[PDB]
Amino acid sequence: ALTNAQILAVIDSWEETVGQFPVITHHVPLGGGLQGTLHCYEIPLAAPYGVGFAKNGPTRWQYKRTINQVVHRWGSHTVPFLLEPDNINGKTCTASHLCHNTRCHNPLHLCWESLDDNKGRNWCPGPNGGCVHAVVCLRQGPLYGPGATVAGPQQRGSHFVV
Amino acid sequence: ALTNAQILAVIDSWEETVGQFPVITHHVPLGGGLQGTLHCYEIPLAAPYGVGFAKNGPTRWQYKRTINQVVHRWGSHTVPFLLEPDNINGKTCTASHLCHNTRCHNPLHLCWESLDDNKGRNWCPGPNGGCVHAVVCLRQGPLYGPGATVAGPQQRGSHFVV
DNA sequence: TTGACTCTCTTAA
DNA sequence: GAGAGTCA
DNA sequence: TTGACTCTCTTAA
DNA sequence: GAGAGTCA
Ligand SMILES: [Mg+2]
Ligand SMILES: [Mg+2]
Ligand SMILES: [Zn+2]
Ligand SMILES: [Zn+2]
Ligand SMILES: [Zn+2]
Ligand SMILES: [Zn+2]
Repeated sequence: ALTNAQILAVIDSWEETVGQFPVITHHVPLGGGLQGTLHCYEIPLAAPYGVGFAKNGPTRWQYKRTINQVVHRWGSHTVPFLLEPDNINGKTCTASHLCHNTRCHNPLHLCWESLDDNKGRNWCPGPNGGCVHAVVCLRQGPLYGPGATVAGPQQRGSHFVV
Repeated sequence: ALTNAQILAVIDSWEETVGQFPVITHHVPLGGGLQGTLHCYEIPLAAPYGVGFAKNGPTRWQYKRTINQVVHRWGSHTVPFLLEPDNINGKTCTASHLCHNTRCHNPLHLCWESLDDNKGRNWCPGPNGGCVHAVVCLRQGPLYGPGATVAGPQQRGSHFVV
C-alpha cells in the first residue's frame, strides 16, 4: 500500500510465507563444463498455495493483502521489488528468474529488469561460461547452445553480397 | 499444388526483385571489439515496394504471385526457404535476420530456424566474440551486453539461501 | 493479376 | 512476463 | 477477509 | 516472428 512501512510489511509477510514453501534442490549447468546447485522455494502445484497467494494462470500467481480495508494485489514475483523504480529507460521492470523456474519464489533467485534483459538470460553462457550480465546469472541459460537451424543463408543467383 | 520448378521460379522472381532494393552499407559490431560491414537490401519505407510486395504490418510484408489463376502469398522473408522443411523438433521454422534489420530482404542475411533460435541471436556475442550458433551469426546481437538490471537478488530477513 | 491497404494470430518470457 | 473480475 | 477460481493483456522476435 | 480479406 501507500506507506513505506506498509510496503515493508507486505515484503516481510511475503518472505515469511514463501520461506515455508518446499525447498527443492536443482543441479544446474554453470557454463565452462561446471555444475552448481540452486535451492528453489517452490509454490505448490495446486491450492492451497500459501497465505495471500492465488493462481491466475498455469504458471502465474498473485499475492494479495487487505490494507486500509482495501485489497492490494501484485504479481507473485514482484513483491520483493515494491520499493524499486517500476521502469528503466522507459521500459517496464519485470520480475526475472535467475533459476528459470517459474514456481520458485526465492527472492535470492529473482532480479528486477527490463523484459529484454529477462528474456536474454535464456541464452546466457552462464557464470562460468562467460556471463557478462552486471547482475550475474546463477546458471547457464536453458536455451544456450548451437541451435537447430534448418537452413542457412543462401541465394540461387548472383544478385547479393553479404 | 505448385511443382518444384514453379517454386524455384517464385524464388528466382523474388530474388530478381529484392536485388533491386536499395543496398545500404551498415557498419556493425562483430564481437571482440571488432567492426565489420553488412550490405542490406532494404525494402522501401512506403509503397511502391517492388513487384509482388505489399506491407501487412509496420515491419511485416508479404510476397504474392498468381500462378495458373491461383493467388499464392508468403511472408516476404520466407520465400528463400520454400524448398526447406517448415518445422524442426516439433517447432515451426521462422525467417530469422542475421543482420537484425527487418526491412532487409537479402537472403544472405536470413536463416530458417525455430523462433527460440531466432530470438536468441539478439543476445549473441557475435562471430568474433564467442558465437556458438551452428549457422554462425553475422554480427553481435543488438542486445548483447551487461544489461540494465534495476535491482538484484535480495532478502530483508534470513528465510532464504541461494 | 496486381497493388495497397485492412484485420487478426504465435510464442514464451 | 502482467492486470483485473467473479464468486463463496 | 481470505481463498480459488475466471478472463484478457504486454513485448518483440 | 505469422496468415488472410477487400476492392478496383
Ligand atoms: Mg526470465
Ligand atoms: Mg530475429
Ligand atoms: Zn529458484
Ligand atoms: Zn548472464
Ligand atoms: Zn541485412
Ligand atoms: Zn551467434
